[PDB]
Amino acid sequence: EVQWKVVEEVYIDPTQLPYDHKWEFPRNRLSFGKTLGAGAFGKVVEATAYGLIKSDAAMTVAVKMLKPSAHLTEREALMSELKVLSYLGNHMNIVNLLGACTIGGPTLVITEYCCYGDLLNFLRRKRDDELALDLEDLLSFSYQVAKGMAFLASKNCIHRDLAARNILLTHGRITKICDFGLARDIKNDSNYVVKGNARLPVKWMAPESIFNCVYTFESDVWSYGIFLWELFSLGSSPYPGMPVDSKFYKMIKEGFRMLSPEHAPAEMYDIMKTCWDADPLKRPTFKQIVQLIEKQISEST
Ligand SMILES: Cn1cc(-c2ccc(CNc3cc(-c4cnc5cc(OCCCN6CCCC6)ccn45)ncn3)cc2)cn1
Repeated sequence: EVQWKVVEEVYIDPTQLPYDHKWEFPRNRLSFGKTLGAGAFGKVVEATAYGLIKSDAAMTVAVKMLKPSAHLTEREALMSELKVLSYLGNHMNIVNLLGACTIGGPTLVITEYCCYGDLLNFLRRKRDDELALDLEDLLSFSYQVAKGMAFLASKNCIHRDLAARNILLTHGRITKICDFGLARDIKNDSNYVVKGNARLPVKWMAPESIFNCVYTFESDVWSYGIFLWELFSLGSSPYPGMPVDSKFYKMIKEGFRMLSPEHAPAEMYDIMKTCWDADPLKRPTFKQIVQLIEKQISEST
């Protein structure tokens, strides 16, 4: 199933969205490289596309595709993902669609290549790129993820898996929102727990998504709060030493929340606390979050 939801300004069926043939690119002008990320059914591979944006210029791109082991329903879901990406349009703070190969073979989704890879591994390596990481970087990543999230919300799009492992970093320390989806081995990632029917990122999920399967723009805002916690603790897994079980669900239902990370400015922990409000209607919108971090950046400067 396609994970990203698009709501009517009622859910829009992604198969009903259009595929603009302006994105069509010939497969024989792609030269594949190393695998950047891989799951059981899909992968993201680095590639050199020849004459994609500029007429004759070669450029590094990332290709989303499936492995030969993928069934028909997955190939359809990749086409549906390409239509959502095409519908979303362009924004600085998302991993943008550059082209696609849908004729004469399997679907290949061509997007921007972000040289630093995922933010979670970037933050983890910066514990204990040659350059050091400071508070000015973390505040900028918070600001850019929020702009990217408010862009998605403006397109009536609920991401449903916002976490540091789905945020890429590129030249200039620009954070772009992504979703590895089938390009990650969730069968071997302890952040996705088995619900008996599927593997979910429970520690990033709002109470109403765990208890009622309700994913709203507000639930996404909860996940952003968990992301801020991850980011300001330099890649620490949420709720340390607390396994996802009956005890975890009880405290979450009761109103238990994580403690402020060490590197978090007080105004930033208040942002987390408001994203974690039990009542979704009392949580800030991404548009309100952007204005808050804009104020925090000017106070710093
Ligand atoms: C709702 N909503 C969906 C999206 C969305 C969904 C799907 C997509 C598809 N596109 C991609 C692209 C990339 C990608 C691009 N560049 C890299 C570079 C990478 O690594 C390099 C660094 C290695 N390290 C260097 C030292 C050793 C390791 C890894 C991954 N990517 N990953 C995944 N999907 C796009 C957007 C956005 N919003």
